Amino acid sequence: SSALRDGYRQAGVSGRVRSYLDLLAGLSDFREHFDGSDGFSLDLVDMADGPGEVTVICCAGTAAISGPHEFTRLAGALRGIAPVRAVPQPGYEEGEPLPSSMAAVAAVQADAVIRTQGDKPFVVAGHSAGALMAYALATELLDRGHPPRGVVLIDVYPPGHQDAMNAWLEELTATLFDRETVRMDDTRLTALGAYDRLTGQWRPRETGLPTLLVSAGEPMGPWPDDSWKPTWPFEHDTVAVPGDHFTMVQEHADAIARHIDAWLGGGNS
Ligand SMILES: [Ca+2]
Ligand SMILES: [Ca+2]
Ligand SMILES: [Ca+2]
Repeated sequence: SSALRDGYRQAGVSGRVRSYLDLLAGLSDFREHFDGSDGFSLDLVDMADGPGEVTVICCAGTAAISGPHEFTRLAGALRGIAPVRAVPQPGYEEGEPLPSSMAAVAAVQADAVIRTQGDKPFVVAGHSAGALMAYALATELLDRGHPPRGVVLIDVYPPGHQDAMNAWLEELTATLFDRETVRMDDTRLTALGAYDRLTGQWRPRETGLPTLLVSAGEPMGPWPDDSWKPTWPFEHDTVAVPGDHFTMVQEHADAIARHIDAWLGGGNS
């Protein structure tokens, strides 16, 4: 383990996660950054192939365990349904710098999407804070004349509607350790802090893009009404799937794949 990883786990146990995330963001300021016009680039990962004209481009999350592997299950369920590629968030692996703004990351990822897709249509998807990153990427793409056909936001908690995420921060942190299939090293933990700060200060812009909100079917803890659910401030359609914030996209990834297929044309709209 490492001091940072042990500290994170103790932040969960002791109810001081917000404090610890603010520390990790502070520390991140001492790492190398990129600003979008210094020559940094990245590539997309090919995850599955499928029929049709529309690729599902999935953006990695911002958790310290996040990465293109978070979509292995979803991509397996979409194999033979639609092509699937994944966008990494830069700075979670060795040798990669961190973005100095949302605009920086969105620019390098949009470069990669355009280089890989050409004029082949696509939708952008992400989960949790990765859904904020996905929408920012979709926005960038639209502002460059390659809009996506739509955006899939999986269990998104936007700025100003994060009350359940805040109530559950300890539970979330303990669950991340129970589901640590990629080790939380110090590169990942400082990248967590950096992206948590970026996404917390950002605000989405209205785009008019078709949007599918995919919600967990149950809360990670007891709630008095339905105000614990993910939400989105702009026009969207909504579906729910089995599972909670974590299991919905892993154990129940097939349910997600089914709604994506219907939304891409496999229902009756
Ligand atoms: Ca510069
Ligand atoms: Ca490392
Ligand atoms: Ca289909």
